Amino acid sequence: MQEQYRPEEIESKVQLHWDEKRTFEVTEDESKEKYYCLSMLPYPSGRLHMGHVRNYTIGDVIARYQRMLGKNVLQPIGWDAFGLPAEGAAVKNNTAPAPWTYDNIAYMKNQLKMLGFGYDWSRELATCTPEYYRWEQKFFTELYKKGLVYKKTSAVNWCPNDQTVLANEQVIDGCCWRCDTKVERKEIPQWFIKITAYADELLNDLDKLDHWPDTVKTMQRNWIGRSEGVEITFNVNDYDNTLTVYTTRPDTFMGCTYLAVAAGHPLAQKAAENNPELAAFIDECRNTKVAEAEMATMEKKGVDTGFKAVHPLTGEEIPVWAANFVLMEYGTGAVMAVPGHDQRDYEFASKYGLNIKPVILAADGSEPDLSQQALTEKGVLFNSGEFNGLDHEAAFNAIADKLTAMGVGERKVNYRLRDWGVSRQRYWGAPIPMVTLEDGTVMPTPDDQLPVILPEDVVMDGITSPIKADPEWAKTTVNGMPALRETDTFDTFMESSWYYARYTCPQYKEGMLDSEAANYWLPVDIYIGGIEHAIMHLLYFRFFHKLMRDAGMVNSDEPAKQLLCQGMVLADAFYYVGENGERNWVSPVDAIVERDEKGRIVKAKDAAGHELVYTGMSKMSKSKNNGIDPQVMVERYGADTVRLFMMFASPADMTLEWQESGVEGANRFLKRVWKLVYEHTAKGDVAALNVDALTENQKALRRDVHKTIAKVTDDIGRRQTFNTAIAAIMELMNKLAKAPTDGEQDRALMQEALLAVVRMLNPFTPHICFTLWQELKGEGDIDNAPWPVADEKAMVEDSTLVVVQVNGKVRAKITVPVDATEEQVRERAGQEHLVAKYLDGVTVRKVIYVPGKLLNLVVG
RNA sequence: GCCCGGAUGGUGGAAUCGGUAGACACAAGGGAUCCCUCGGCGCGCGCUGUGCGGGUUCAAGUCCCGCUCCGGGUACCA
Ligand SMILES: CC(C)C[C@H](N)C(=O)NS(=O)(=O)OC[C@H]1O[C@@H](n2cnc3c(N)ncnc32)[C@H](O)[C@@H]1O
Ligand SMILES: [Mg+2]
Ligand SMILES: [Zn+2]
Repeated sequence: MQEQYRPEEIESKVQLHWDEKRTFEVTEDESKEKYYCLSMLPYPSGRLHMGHVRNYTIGDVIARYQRMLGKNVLQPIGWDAFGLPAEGAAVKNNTAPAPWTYDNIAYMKNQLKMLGFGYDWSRELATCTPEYYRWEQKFFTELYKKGLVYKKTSAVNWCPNDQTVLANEQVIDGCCWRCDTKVERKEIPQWFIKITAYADELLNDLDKLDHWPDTVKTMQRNWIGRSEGVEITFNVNDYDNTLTVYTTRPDTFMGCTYLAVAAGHPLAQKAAENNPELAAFIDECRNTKVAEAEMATMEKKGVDTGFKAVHPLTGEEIPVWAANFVLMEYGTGAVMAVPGHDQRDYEFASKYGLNIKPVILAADGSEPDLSQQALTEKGVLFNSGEFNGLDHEAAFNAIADKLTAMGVGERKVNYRLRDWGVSRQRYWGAPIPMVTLEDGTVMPTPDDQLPVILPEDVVMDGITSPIKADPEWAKTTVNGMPALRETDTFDTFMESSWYYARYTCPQYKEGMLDSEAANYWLPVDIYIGGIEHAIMHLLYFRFFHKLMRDAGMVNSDEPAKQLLCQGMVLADAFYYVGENGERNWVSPVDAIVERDEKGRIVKAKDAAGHELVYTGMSKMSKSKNNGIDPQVMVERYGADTVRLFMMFASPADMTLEWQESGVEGANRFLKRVWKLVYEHTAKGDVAALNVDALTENQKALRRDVHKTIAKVTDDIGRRQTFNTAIAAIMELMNKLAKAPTDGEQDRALMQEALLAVVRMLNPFTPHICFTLWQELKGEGDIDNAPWPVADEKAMVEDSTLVVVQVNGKVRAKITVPVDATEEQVRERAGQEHLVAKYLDGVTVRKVIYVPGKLLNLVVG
């Protein structure tokens, strides 16, 4: 043990030891109690940034802690390797997506090894290899056989010249991000998984996930959006087809004053033939973007169809309009408007002078005031013929029933959740195992032909995908005839939905999952990833686990017992617009900034001389180039400093705006820990401790040690407030540095304390603690050392602190034997001259005593 | 727009079930890796102070009603 702490002479040594003894490689040991601690797997984007560091440090803190409690901990790592970025990056780099990705993986792997996360590298997976995606192919063909898969027309973003489909990240400020041509809606048939067949189960089972946070549970209920209502069918005067709408407010029906139909609805197309105002508005509607966001800010717009639908309870002709907020693709392409009682309908009717009819009374039973806005609150009905007078429940049921009677309405459960579109028309993904025969029939790729392998050795022109460009690739023979395979590939969420199960058995060749293995490990005891994955990934992940359950491959109902969503690590983001309108994101450390009197950024240049557009803080990521790589710091300070500082910044679940200021604190603290063990072990082996011979100064200090163990255990294991854990450990280190380490008792006691501190820091700063555990001569490798237990008999307190308030203002603090009555505390409180000062002239009207904590004398 | 979160000294944050505001740290200043000062306004004291406005309570960073700004997601970024 060198006096000075040189992490560079330590971290790599300890890292080689973990690779040689395979410390973190585990099996299905049934003699041990398992713990599966899983962190959401990285997309191999290029480099790690502090967002990954945060996520993976949290997971490793939990993994090592659980291992010290004596459990068999899987903590696996892999690469969620398909996706969009590799395509653009390939072109920009005169490469192909496959090798760019494998190098990215080689690199990030090395970065992860150098932060010393105790992964089971024997179970590493890469989702872009056929050894992986073959099973999702097979699986998807089983889903099609069970009737959970179908094809429908779906709106996509489409640069009409390049004739290529764009993701929404790629459409910008109107136009595309390549060139000056405007994106367009295009309806393209695509493959869908009926996640809506599992909607109720997904909704209901949220009430069983008592160790998931409510943020995520609510976000998911509201996303599923279950609803009971009615579907009403209308006839239309000079049109031989019916219209169907769905409403949750059948009670407001008699106030339906118009219908809206989608730009692409057949009726609007028929009408647009003879109406050039309508036709121009429909052609206008192709530029409506595919995205709830921009779809809901847009000005609401419409044209009258000229057609007139018959209200089936009043027999009153009501106009049908075409409107830019009703989409053929989601629902029946028609809605009914009740402007008196739906705010969006009010605003449309206000704009285009449509009749706004009130049919629901206010809470006190007079007619509502509709001059400024729709009345949305449920109420008694008037203006509603035979339904007048009924309350909300009643009117719902009578209108529903009348409507059923007539045979034009029906009750219906309905969800905001839509089925899951898994077709992409991009190269870099798992191919979808369907086939079209010469016939024209469609079926699954048969089993003798799985996996359908994506070729890796390609040249990419940007424009097309090479599996569509070469028409020989799609050629095959099925049922003894020429057949063509599908050249669309899977949504890369498909691979991130079952990886947690494959990590249990990654080299099993006989099928998707070794169920013995999978059931030993599952369910995941803790799942750690970003709050960004609240809905999408986490819904598909649960949906998929259920589908595997229904296939009989896993016993659990839910995949993950506890979920821990970390906050996002944020960074400023900047760009300049290039020569042909390409956005060029610049990194914060290249950006020269002049700043507000309040701290907000006012101007910004790069070194080369470009006015940057400042976009604010946002998640670190390669997309916007605002990632800070940890690699520089690790080589300056050590992995243990970077790790400690991340966990000390802020609590795991809070979103953190990254800053560099603060690392020295972490580095200096580690030098003090090092210096303390060094000075203590340099002096030799220690006497056995004599618990009950201690000075009172020693009893006090042994109490703070044991109280720290209790708090840190709770902070890591139950609260996951790592910052407070670390803070409690610093406090203690501060007292330990002031304790004289001189007689044998002091030295025995410092040994206990230090053995405990070192073990407690271990999950956070394992390289330094592995080393220090050897200088203190602890048993074996710290990686398997037992986690420390607080001795209750050391933590007994004799006295406690009471705050004395007077009308709620603190006037003193007093120590008072724990065993103290209210009468005792008043008296003592009375002795304080500053309390006395505020009791003269006045009377004690009331007294509040919170046992052992606070006295408040309420005073006139 | 809609759904979910957030805001505390120059800075990151602490206060775990409504009960001491600023633990533990970074920066800064002064002194010899160690000390010491460190919310604001005016001394071994008083007032005030948790984004803004009201409210409940003996007591509010915490709870109630109404807002601003910031971030996450919004179904083809992952
Ligand atoms: C399980 C699948 C859907 C995860 C996906 N491959 C993914 O999110 N990959 S990732 O972006 O490389 O992230 C890996 C994990 O780190 C979290 N994370 C990313 N970016 C982050 C920022 N900027 N701050 C905090 N956390 C970030 C992400 O949520 C993943 O959990
Ligand atoms: Mg602030
Ligand atoms: Zn284009």
